[PDB]
Amino acid sequence: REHWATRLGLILAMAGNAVGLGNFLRFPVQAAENGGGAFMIPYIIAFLLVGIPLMWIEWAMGRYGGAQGHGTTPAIFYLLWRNRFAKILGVFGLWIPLVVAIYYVYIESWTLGFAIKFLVGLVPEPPPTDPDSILRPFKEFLYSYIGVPKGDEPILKPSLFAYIVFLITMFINVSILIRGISKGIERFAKIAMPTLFILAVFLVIRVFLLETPNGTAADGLNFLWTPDFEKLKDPGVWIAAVGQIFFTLSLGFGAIITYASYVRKDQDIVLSGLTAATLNEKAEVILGGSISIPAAVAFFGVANAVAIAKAGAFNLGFITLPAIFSQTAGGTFLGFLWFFLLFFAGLTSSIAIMQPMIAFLEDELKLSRKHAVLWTAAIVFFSAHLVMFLNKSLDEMDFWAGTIGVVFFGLTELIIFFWIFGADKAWEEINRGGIIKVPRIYYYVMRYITPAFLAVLLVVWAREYIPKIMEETHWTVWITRFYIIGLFLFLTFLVFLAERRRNHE
Ligand SMILES: CCCCCCCCO[C@@H]1O[C@H](CO)[C@@H](O)[C@H](O)[C@H]1O
Ligand code: NA
Ligand code: NA
Repeated sequence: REHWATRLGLILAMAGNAVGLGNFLRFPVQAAENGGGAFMIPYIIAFLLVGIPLMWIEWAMGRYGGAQGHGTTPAIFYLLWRNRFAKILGVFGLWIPLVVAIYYVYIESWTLGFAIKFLVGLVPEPPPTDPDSILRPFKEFLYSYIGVPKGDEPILKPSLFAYIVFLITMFINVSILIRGISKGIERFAKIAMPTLFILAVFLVIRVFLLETPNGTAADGLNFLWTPDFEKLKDPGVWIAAVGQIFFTLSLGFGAIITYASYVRKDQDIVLSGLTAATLNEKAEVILGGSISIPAAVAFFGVANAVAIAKAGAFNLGFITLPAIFSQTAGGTFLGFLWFFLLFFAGLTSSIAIMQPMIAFLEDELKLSRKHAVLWTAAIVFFSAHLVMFLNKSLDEMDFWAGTIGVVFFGLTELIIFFWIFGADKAWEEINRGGIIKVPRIYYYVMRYITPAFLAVLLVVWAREYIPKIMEETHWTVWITRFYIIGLFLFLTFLVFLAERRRNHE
């Protein structure tokens, strides 16, 4: 089995797994939609009661499985709980990252396309003033790129450039993954994460210099970091905070587990896992939190910035920020640096969420790495045409896999590892080889607080929010639901074939 070559490479690869589009695009929108500082108290508590403990649990499960030649949850769940229902539940550890990859890599390809166009200066020129006259050319730029519907049909028509850039993006992902763990993912992380950190710090510094008649970047930081204890009673904020914690740390994707399956059986995971988790949170709240929101607040004020965040999920990062930059000398190049930052953040995450399918084809069906990578890329590239051409298919996949799925799977993996496998056996496995020990209080958190916290979350979610999404959406949501359900059945069939191959061997 491949292993990570160095401790630093392991940490930077895991940090690149975590640090992605969720830090720089998702977190600012989630925080702004939910009152800024009102969002941060639940967010911090969720990190301490969910993020950290599940990170350690996923590192432990992966290292445990890797020592027996298994890096994905169908086999690992079965090692922890010899029961054919364990293999079936483990399919979600292939399905969730595959479904997320199907729309994550496409969004990633937008950042590359925008980076290219901004580098070469093929960008809108606002009029030499009214905010709408500045924002509209950049809204039109995005809408022409992804092909937003101009009539009533729920149909997208991406530009030829966007389609080609998606092929290029897929090719870049493949060229890293096909070289493997140490010579591919690890080597790239050592280059990408330093670059990513420098670009982000430079953009924060540039954004901190923004000042208009409507405010300063400081006004944005006060909005994000000022507690509002009245919102501690709103379940929606807690739901939003925990969902972001899952998404930003790659928890419930089966991806941390697969990466940790390449950690040597004796090697520490307590300190390594905490460091990767801590690096992501720094990149999230310090870097991601200090670029988009302060820039938007400085130019428009809190109320307009909040409304911009609510209007869309891509408004802030693809329309508003480049528009703001356009009003400053060298703003087109700053836009390039922003989208180049997003691309590297995205790329280091998309190789991580495609590796589980690769590891399954290698570990369980005994495919060569070459064939495993090429077939995985083929499945993602083909399936992505649904997200490219059907309006709101992206949203449907992000909900079932990237929102509900991750939380459900995090509770599932905790119950399997800490209740069924055994809390004391799980606790020993986490701490074995640790440079540090997990604090004893966290044994009680993992066994009792974390599962109850999530169970309550999922119940209030399913009762007071989800029904709207099962009765109000447009009929085309069933196209995406049908397809991703078919993907689950396809992956279940592959697990079945892996069973019969081991039976026959
Ligand atoms: C979910 C499945 C999505 C497949 C969408 C592929 C649609 C390709 O679209 C085709 O592109 C042509 C290029 O000449 C255009 O004339 C038309 O839009 C269509 O014929
Ligand atoms: Na993240
Ligand atoms: Na990343």
